[PDB]
Amino acid sequence: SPIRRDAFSIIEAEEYNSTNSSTLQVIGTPNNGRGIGYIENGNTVTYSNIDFGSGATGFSATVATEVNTSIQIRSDSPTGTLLGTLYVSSTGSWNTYNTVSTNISKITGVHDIVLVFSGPVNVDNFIFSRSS
Ligand SMILES: O[C@@H]1[C@@H](O)[C@H](O[C@@H]2CO[C@@H](O[C@@H]3CO[C@@H](O[C@@H]4CO[C@@H](O)[C@H](O)[C@H]4O)[C@H](O)[C@H]3O)[C@H](O)[C@H]2O)OC[C@H]1O
Ligand SMILES: [Ca+2]
Ligand code: NA
Repeated sequence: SPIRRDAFSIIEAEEYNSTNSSTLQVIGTPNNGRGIGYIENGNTVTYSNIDFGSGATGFSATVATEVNTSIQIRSDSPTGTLLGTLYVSSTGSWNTYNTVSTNISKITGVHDIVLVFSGPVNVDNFIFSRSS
């Protein structure tokens, strides 16, 4: 998976750098994309060296799930700064994807990003939004 990435271009969830998960799989999506799934509560997924430049204050992800779930966005490590939490309610099926966004605290410079999952969700991709 790439050693570094730009916060303001699509990041593919399946191109993660490390995970604690023993269940996570790379899955297909309806339009022959890929994502991650078979995620459980407590699972973390790390993406290395994301460059936020002069700042990001939002997070958007394209996700599918049948259960209300939440995803913490942390900087640097699983115990690093909580940037925000994305609350995801059911999208209607494991294959019905929805872009869902949340606010985060302004982050600048280069940081690993850790997604922390409270339960099952399929994730295709994500991207950050620049501060104003
Ligand atoms: O070609 C594409 C197929 O690859 C794709 O397959 C889908 C792959 O993802 C699957 O999503 C799974 C569904 O099960 C979830 O686990 C459930 C979580 O809740 C629990 O209560 C329950 O016991 C578990 O079974 C898992 O988290 C999730 O990733 C999806 O079902 C497949 O259809 O489909 C699109 C094709 O074009
Ligand atoms: Ca993807
Ligand atoms: Na394992």
